[PDB]
Amino acid sequence: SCRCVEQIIEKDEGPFYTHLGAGPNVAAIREIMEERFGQKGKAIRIERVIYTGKEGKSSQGCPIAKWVVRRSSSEEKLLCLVRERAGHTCEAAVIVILILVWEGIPLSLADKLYSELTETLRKYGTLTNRRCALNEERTCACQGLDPETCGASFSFGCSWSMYYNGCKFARSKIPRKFKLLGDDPKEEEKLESHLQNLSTLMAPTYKKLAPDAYNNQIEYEHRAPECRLGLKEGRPFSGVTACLDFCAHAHRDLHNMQNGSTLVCTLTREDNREFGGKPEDEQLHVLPLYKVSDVDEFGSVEAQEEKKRSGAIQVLSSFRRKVRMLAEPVKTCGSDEVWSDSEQSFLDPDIGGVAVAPTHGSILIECAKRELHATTPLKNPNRNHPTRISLVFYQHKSMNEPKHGLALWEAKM
DNA sequence: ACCACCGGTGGT
DNA sequence: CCACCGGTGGT
Ligand SMILES: O=C(O)CNC(=O)C(=O)O
Ligand SMILES: [Cl-]
Ligand SMILES: [Fe+3]
Ligand SMILES: [Zn+2]
Ligand SMILES: [Zn+2]
Ligand SMILES: [Zn+2]
Repeated sequence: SCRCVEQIIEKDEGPFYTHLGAGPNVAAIREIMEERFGQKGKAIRIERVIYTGKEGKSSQGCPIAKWVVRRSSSEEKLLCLVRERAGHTCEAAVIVILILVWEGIPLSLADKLYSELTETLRKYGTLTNRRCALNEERTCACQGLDPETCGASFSFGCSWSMYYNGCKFARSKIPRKFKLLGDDPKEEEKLESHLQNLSTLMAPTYKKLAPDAYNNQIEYEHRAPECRLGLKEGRPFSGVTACLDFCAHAHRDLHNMQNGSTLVCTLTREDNREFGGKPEDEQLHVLPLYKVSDVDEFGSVEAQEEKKRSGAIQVLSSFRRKVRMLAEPVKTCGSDEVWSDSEQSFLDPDIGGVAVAPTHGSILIECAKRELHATTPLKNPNRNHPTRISLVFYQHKSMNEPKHGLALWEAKM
């Protein structure tokens, strides 16, 4: 690993990593995933996706899907997207780039988190501004224009800071990982309890399904316990962000730790909680640099055509829709109605845009640090009653010092 | 190079 | 409100 080519050119074959899983061929991946998940056959679904490196986006630079991978039946339990690396014959020729557990957390818990997080964050949440909230031009209105109701991200836990080259709480006597508006310890305590319990629950699923990435993220658990979430032995997570009707424009999460992954737990509005329902709107998670294969897991063309006809792979067509654009770009540190369309993305077969439609209670695992990814904008974003909430669990780089890096920073001053 | 980032504290 | 801390991938 590796002599297939003299140079691994990642802009040609895609980013190379094996910590979600890797093998000589697709069959080897099924064996790995069958072993990990504890079931065989129909319970596991593998889709081959192809890295094209050409980004699907609207004429305004905002996220679009060209294909949607949807849960095929209630019998399908685990979805894995795999990349067969262009021109490789070695033991890591095929790598796993996304794992989706459809039935991730109990539905009663997912129902409750959706209510409680919506209510808490609408009343007390302080929003976190991120780069990926806007397009390149900084002029789109994908989140909505009503500041009371627009899509938003709320970040909790620990985060890396360039100022300390370590945890942002380096100088905080009593850090509040779950800081809400004002100073209401009781509401923060409730929110902490929800997210800590969820961290605790998701850790063993992470270990089960992506053991190498998991084991990477727990290597320094005992050195930096204050920079970890979770209430039981085994604490891979450090930060968590709640995204409510939030359109994440194409991005990578660049200060996530090397060789780790992100877990996304999805909660949906009450009209999208039944298999085979037709919700009024939905949000998709998109890999803009990939296209779907002409062939299914096992190499059949016909089987892939079956899936396209059944809607297990939804082939989308281009749109031409009215959208808002701000008169001034949003800064660092009025609006007009414009035409937005996706026609150019659909004319080129090699422009990417593979989406998955995560369901209520599902858990998605991907290397967000390395893979370009995005979420689609809602028709009418409303964080007071969101179409989708994502809870995104991660660990940043350089979060391996005790007490949020207090001692190390003191040594510096 | 060079932009822009899932920021918090202490003192006016 | 303000000054104070300044690491890097993508391009
Ligand atoms: O919500 C999702 O599915 C994707 N979220 C992100 O990529 C993010 O918050 O960085
Ligand atoms: Cl990641
Ligand atoms: Fe992301
Ligand atoms: Zn946009
Ligand atoms: Zn090779
Ligand atoms: Zn910390």
